[PDB]
This record gives sequence, C-alpha cells and structure tokens, in this order.
Amino acid sequence: MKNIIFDFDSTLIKKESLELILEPILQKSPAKLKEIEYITNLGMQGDISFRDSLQKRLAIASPTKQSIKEFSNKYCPNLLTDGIKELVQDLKNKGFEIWIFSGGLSESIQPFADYLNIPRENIFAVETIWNSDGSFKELDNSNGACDSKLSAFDKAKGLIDGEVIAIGDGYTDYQLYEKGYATKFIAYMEHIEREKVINLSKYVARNVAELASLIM
Ligand SMILES: [Mg+2]
Repeated sequence: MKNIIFDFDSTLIKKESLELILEPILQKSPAKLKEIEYITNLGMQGDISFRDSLQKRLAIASPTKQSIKEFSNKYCPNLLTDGIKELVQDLKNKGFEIWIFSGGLSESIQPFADYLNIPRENIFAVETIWNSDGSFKELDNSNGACDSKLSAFDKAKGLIDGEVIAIGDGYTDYQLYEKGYATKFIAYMEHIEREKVINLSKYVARNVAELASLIM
C-alpha cells in the first residue's frame, strides 16, 4: 500500500543509458551522439513529446541485441548511483514496493533491477523486438512505455495500490504527479540540473541521503 516509482536514466544510474548503448556504434560519428544527448534533454525538459524524442533518437541510430549486452557487461553495477542499492533495500524494509517506469530500454534495465533486488515484473519500460540477426526490428508498445510513463502507468495501475512517490530527473516523472498517478514527485538532480523540472517541483534531492530524508 505504498510505492516508489524510480526512473532509471540519470536517477538509478549516473548517466543516460541509450547514449551509452549507442556510443560504440557511433564512435565514427561523434556529432550524432551529441545530437542524441540534445534530443534526450528536449524530451526530459518537456520541450517535445517523449514519443518524438524516442523516435528521433532511434532514427539517428538504433541499437542491437548485442549492444545492450555489452552495455550491461560494462556498466552493471558501477554505473549505479552512489548508495542506491542500500537506499532501495531501506525503502523495501520500510514497506515500500519498488517499481521502475522508464523511457529507457527494458532489456538494458533488467540486470540493474536484478542487482538492486527490484522485481522484473515491476519494470515498465521500452520493449524491443530484434530480428534474428540481432538488429532492431520494432518497438513493442503493448505496455504503453513508448508513448509515456503516463500511458504505462494507466495500463499497469491495477497492480498499484496506495500512495505513489515518483522519483526522477525528468518532466515525464513530474507528469505522473501532475496527472495524479503519483501523490508526490521528488526531483532527483544528483547527476543533472534540469531547471524547468526543478521549478515545477516542491521537493528536490541531490544524493541518496537527501532522498531518504524526504521519504522516511
Ligand atoms: Mg531519467
């Protein structure tokens, strides 16, 4: 009967996952990676829709099955926010159910969720279909995550009872509160300072101690 919803990118992990997944693919095209970063920020500032952000980034470069595995191999667990595993366990100990709603790729999140002891069934993120050669075939938006966290929450809300605290660095996290799906939004700005989102938020944390201080 109480719930924490984390974003993954720049919240549970220190960086943006899709950019890191694509960086090897784009070593010869550094401007494309800067472009992907810029588009990510437009979506996370609420300047363009999340769907438009995701589609444009995938148009710039689409990942492969193996690119996600290489990302996991390199960055799980060292890319995790300082102190996050212990915070997650402290929250579980205090009775919170932990969820991840993200615009990152679900397959990239799973190893991290495993490490953090967050159930796999509690991850509502961007699902991908690969061709038999590992290349990108298409998104699978059955869960709504390719449109927004709002759509994903709407589809999943029968599984979520009671208070919901949304924690994240982006406008899409704020939207969960705006729409009333979350009872509280805490802007998480350890890794990035998003002025538009900070300005909308009543609560801001810049490390896991500050975050704990706002919740427990
Ligand atoms: Mg984020």
